[PDB]
Amino acid sequence: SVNGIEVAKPFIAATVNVLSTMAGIQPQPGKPYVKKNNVAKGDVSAVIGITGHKNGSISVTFTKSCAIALVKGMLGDDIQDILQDTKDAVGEVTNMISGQARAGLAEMGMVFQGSTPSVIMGDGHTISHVTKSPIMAIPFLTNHGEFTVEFCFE
Amino acid sequence: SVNGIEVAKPFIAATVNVLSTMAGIQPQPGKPYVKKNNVAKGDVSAVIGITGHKNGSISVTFTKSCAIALVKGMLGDDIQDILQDTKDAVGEVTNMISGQARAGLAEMGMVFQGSTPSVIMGDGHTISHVTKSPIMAIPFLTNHGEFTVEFCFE
Repeated sequence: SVNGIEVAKPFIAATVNVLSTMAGIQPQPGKPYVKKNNVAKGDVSAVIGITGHKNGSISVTFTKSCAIALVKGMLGDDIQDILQDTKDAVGEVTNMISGQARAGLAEMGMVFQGSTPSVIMGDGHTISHVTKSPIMAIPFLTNHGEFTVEFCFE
Repeated sequence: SVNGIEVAKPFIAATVNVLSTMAGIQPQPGKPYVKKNNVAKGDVSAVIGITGHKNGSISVTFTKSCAIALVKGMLGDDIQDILQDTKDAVGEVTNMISGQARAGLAEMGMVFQGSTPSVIMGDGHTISHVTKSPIMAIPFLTNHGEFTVEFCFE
């Protein structure tokens, strides 16, 4: 269910595949939507820049409880460096969501290259993509909290 | 002066040109350096993903006082929406630093495409590029505070 937003499909598929395979977490998407100057607010995020004929961004923003559970699912309970691990894990998950979503977008006729991820930490920080276009956001729920996937291009 | 880091040159030139022309601010670079898992900490940042044969990131992270003065220099004292203005201004400055630096890097034989910027807000947030390569950082000073420019590719 994509609320009329066809580009949400590759993101939902990518997000579910990556979290299920890498972390054993089956995330539940909420309603996709588009909004000018949409802002995501959370505790740990990652941002990837995408380029091509059209240019933009992909980001994933997690609540702290959601990210902690993600990292535990990915690495196990044998984790000593929670800080660097949370960074590397969120970065890796975002990188694979970008990879699989862009594979799907390319099948839909939109070819994008992707950068490496930048991880943002800080409780209650905001991510604001600066673009002329509306920004797509899809909230997801897990048993341990929420995260939001965003995508835009111009 | 680049502390043996040749890629710092296009960033210093870009940073000084953009701040001088757009804001009337002449920023003073400190010592460029490279470090694995370097982290930038600040109050307002922007991140751009870069792509090509090599892939990575460009970011600029400002202290709050530095960003406020930047926005005043760019827009004047007739500014009512300081929040959206700070976002658009930091995004624009970062986009032009990316543009001019990449023009310089391409002259040095490294061709990168750049994404649109993502603005991060939150006092004391951190930016952690996730890459196998060391990350270049260059601190800059202005009369109203500090900001750090980062660049990496793999």
